[PDB]
Amino acid sequence: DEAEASKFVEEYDRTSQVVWNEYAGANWNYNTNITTETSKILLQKNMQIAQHTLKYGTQARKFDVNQLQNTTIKRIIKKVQDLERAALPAQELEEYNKILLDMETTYSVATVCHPQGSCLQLEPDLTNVMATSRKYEDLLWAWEGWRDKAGRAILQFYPKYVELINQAARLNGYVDAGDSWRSMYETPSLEQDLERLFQELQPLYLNLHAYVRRALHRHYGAQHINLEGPIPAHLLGNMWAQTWSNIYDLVVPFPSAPSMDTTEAMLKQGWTPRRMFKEADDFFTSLGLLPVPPEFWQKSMLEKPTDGRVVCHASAWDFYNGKDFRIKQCTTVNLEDLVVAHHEMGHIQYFMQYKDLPVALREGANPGFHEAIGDVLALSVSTPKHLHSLNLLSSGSDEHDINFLMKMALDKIAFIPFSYLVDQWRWRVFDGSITKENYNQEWWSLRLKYQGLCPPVPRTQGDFDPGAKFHIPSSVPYIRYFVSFIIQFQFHEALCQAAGHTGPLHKCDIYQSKEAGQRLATAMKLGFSRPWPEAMQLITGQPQMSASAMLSYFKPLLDWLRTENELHGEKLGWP
Ligand SMILES: *[C@@H]1O[C@H](CO[C@@H]2O[C@@H](C)[C@@H](O)[C@@H](O)[C@@H]2O)[C@@H](O[C@@H]2O[C@H](CO)[C@@H](O[C@@H]3O[C@H](CO)[C@@H](O)[C@H](O)[C@@H]3O)[C@H](O)[C@H]2NC(C)=O)[C@H](O)[C@H]1NC(C)=O
Ligand SMILES: C[C@H](N[C@H](C(=O)O)[C@@H]1CCCN1C(=O)c1ccc(C(=O)O)cc1)C(=O)N1CCC[C@H]1C(=O)O
Ligand SMILES: [Cl-]
Ligand SMILES: [Cl-]
Ligand SMILES: [Zn+2]
Repeated sequence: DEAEASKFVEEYDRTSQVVWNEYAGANWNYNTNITTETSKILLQKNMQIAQHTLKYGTQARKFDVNQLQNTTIKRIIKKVQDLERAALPAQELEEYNKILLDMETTYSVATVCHPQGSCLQLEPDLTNVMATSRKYEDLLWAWEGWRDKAGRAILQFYPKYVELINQAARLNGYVDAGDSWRSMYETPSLEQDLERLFQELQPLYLNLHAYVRRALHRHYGAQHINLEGPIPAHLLGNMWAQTWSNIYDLVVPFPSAPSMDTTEAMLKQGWTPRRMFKEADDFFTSLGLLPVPPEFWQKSMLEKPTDGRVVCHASAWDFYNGKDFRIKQCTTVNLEDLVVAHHEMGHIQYFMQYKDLPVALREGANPGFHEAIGDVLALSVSTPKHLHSLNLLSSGSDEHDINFLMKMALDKIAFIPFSYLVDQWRWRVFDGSITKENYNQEWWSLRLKYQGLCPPVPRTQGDFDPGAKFHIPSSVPYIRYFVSFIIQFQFHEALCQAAGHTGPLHKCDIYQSKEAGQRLATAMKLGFSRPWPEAMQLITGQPQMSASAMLSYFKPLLDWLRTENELHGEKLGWP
């Protein structure tokens, strides 16, 4: 009756755990040891997973979900009927598995070489060049070189990947793969919701862009910077211009205020990756949240290992037995990686909070929620006060404040258009409005229209700049990070009120608030069990996504930018 459904979900649950546990293992062993062997064993455990999905997913398809009374079991069964790639016929499944492997690998082993000099990798070499060099020509060398070797090299596999991920979405009942992705939020009004959210951030973003443009004009000179045109995409301190905080020192509002490079100070005081994660764990436990188990310290890879190996992109790992969780990060000892550690630590925290739900229901209330936990804590960590107490700053005034808000704005506000544009591009690739004759040009339309950037070198057929960003070859959806950046402010705003904080939201530090831990924990325990507005409502007292907490956090900076931009006559925007 209803009792065959009960028995099925029970059985899918027990067998999931085993097969997922074995595949997590092999997937780890390869990400920390790119070989042809580990390559194999994984392409192997991929088959086993696929066959477990096909068999439970076939059975789930046989139940009429209409007729189910139990809401939890309805929801599990509905989700298991989505086989994903396992829906592909054997040949294409094999081809698709090969393509993704080849895209990841290509991206991860790319190097940019000086002629008769030596060869730079993405992490940490090209990252450091992008972060610290202040020579137009050196930045251009790294920016173009990366697109030339990672970008172009992905172009050969993308149309084939597109057809396969589309085929699988069709055979699971969606129209294309972007439709499939959008459905993880169960929110039919999503595109307009995000559009509305994006439009509310424009005044802050335009104001920051104009102010930074003026600062680059001053450093790199009038012949290199059009004061009414887009910013050249290689001057923002980051490979993708997706965060700008590495150029903080070109744009300091109040340089007469005392300041310490945090990065400078961590190095002096002999901080290690271990310390960075220990600090993050301490922040989690200060709120009454879970510590990572002892196993996590034994088993994680928290630095690039030394013995000539690895996938360096930071990621968090659930191994699906509720005891083994891990992080794999090639940590640099800087502020940027300290934030990243917090980010990954929040994914770990979610894994532990939801470890007792059925597996099908082990996900964020929405993917945006999974992305926001670590970030919320890190907004507290980043406060001057908190950093003072870490012995990483000297630490008052209106001046110090604006400076601080400007550091934050170079991370949070600048990323808003970036994080928005990625899936706008991919959605259009998936639904077939953009073709391989068009990939790059349409990537540039979006970079220009949302971010107000231009390529420093004309692009030519043969370029595929999207493949130069990790999530594109690895096929990881990106809109999550846009949702994250909005909702992390809302959460931060709510946790500050729970914690008894008063006055300006950007002074809040929720370290050691047990009230704040409780809101988060009950939200995270829900997993993917309830529509996400219910978790929003638990954390924040209402159920909608809203820009107003972000706007209100940055409100002093927006007043400052307007006054400053107006003094100088800035024309906000670009043509
Ligand atoms: C609809 O069915 C759900 C899910 O049922 C659970 O999974 C099924 C496949 C069956 O195997 C059931 O045996 C199993 O209960 C019901 O949800 C579950 O409700 C119970 C309360 O009976 C929750 O249990 C709690 O568990 C903790 C420790 O784990 C205890 O401290 C609590 O005191 C309590 O016993 C259980 O967590 C919950 N399961 C999930 C995953 O949500 C659900 O109640 C049912 N709806 C109704 C009212 O019919
Ligand atoms: C470095 C951060 N890395 C990602 C990430 O952590 O999101 C990595 C790679 C892809 C996802 N990821 C996870 O570790 C992760 C693991 C599991 C889950 C889940 O189980 O639900 C979700 C994510 C990132 O890319 N970021 C972080 C912020 C901005 C974005 C970027 O750098 O472009
Ligand atoms: Cl680009
Ligand atoms: Cl997403
Ligand atoms: Zn993440």
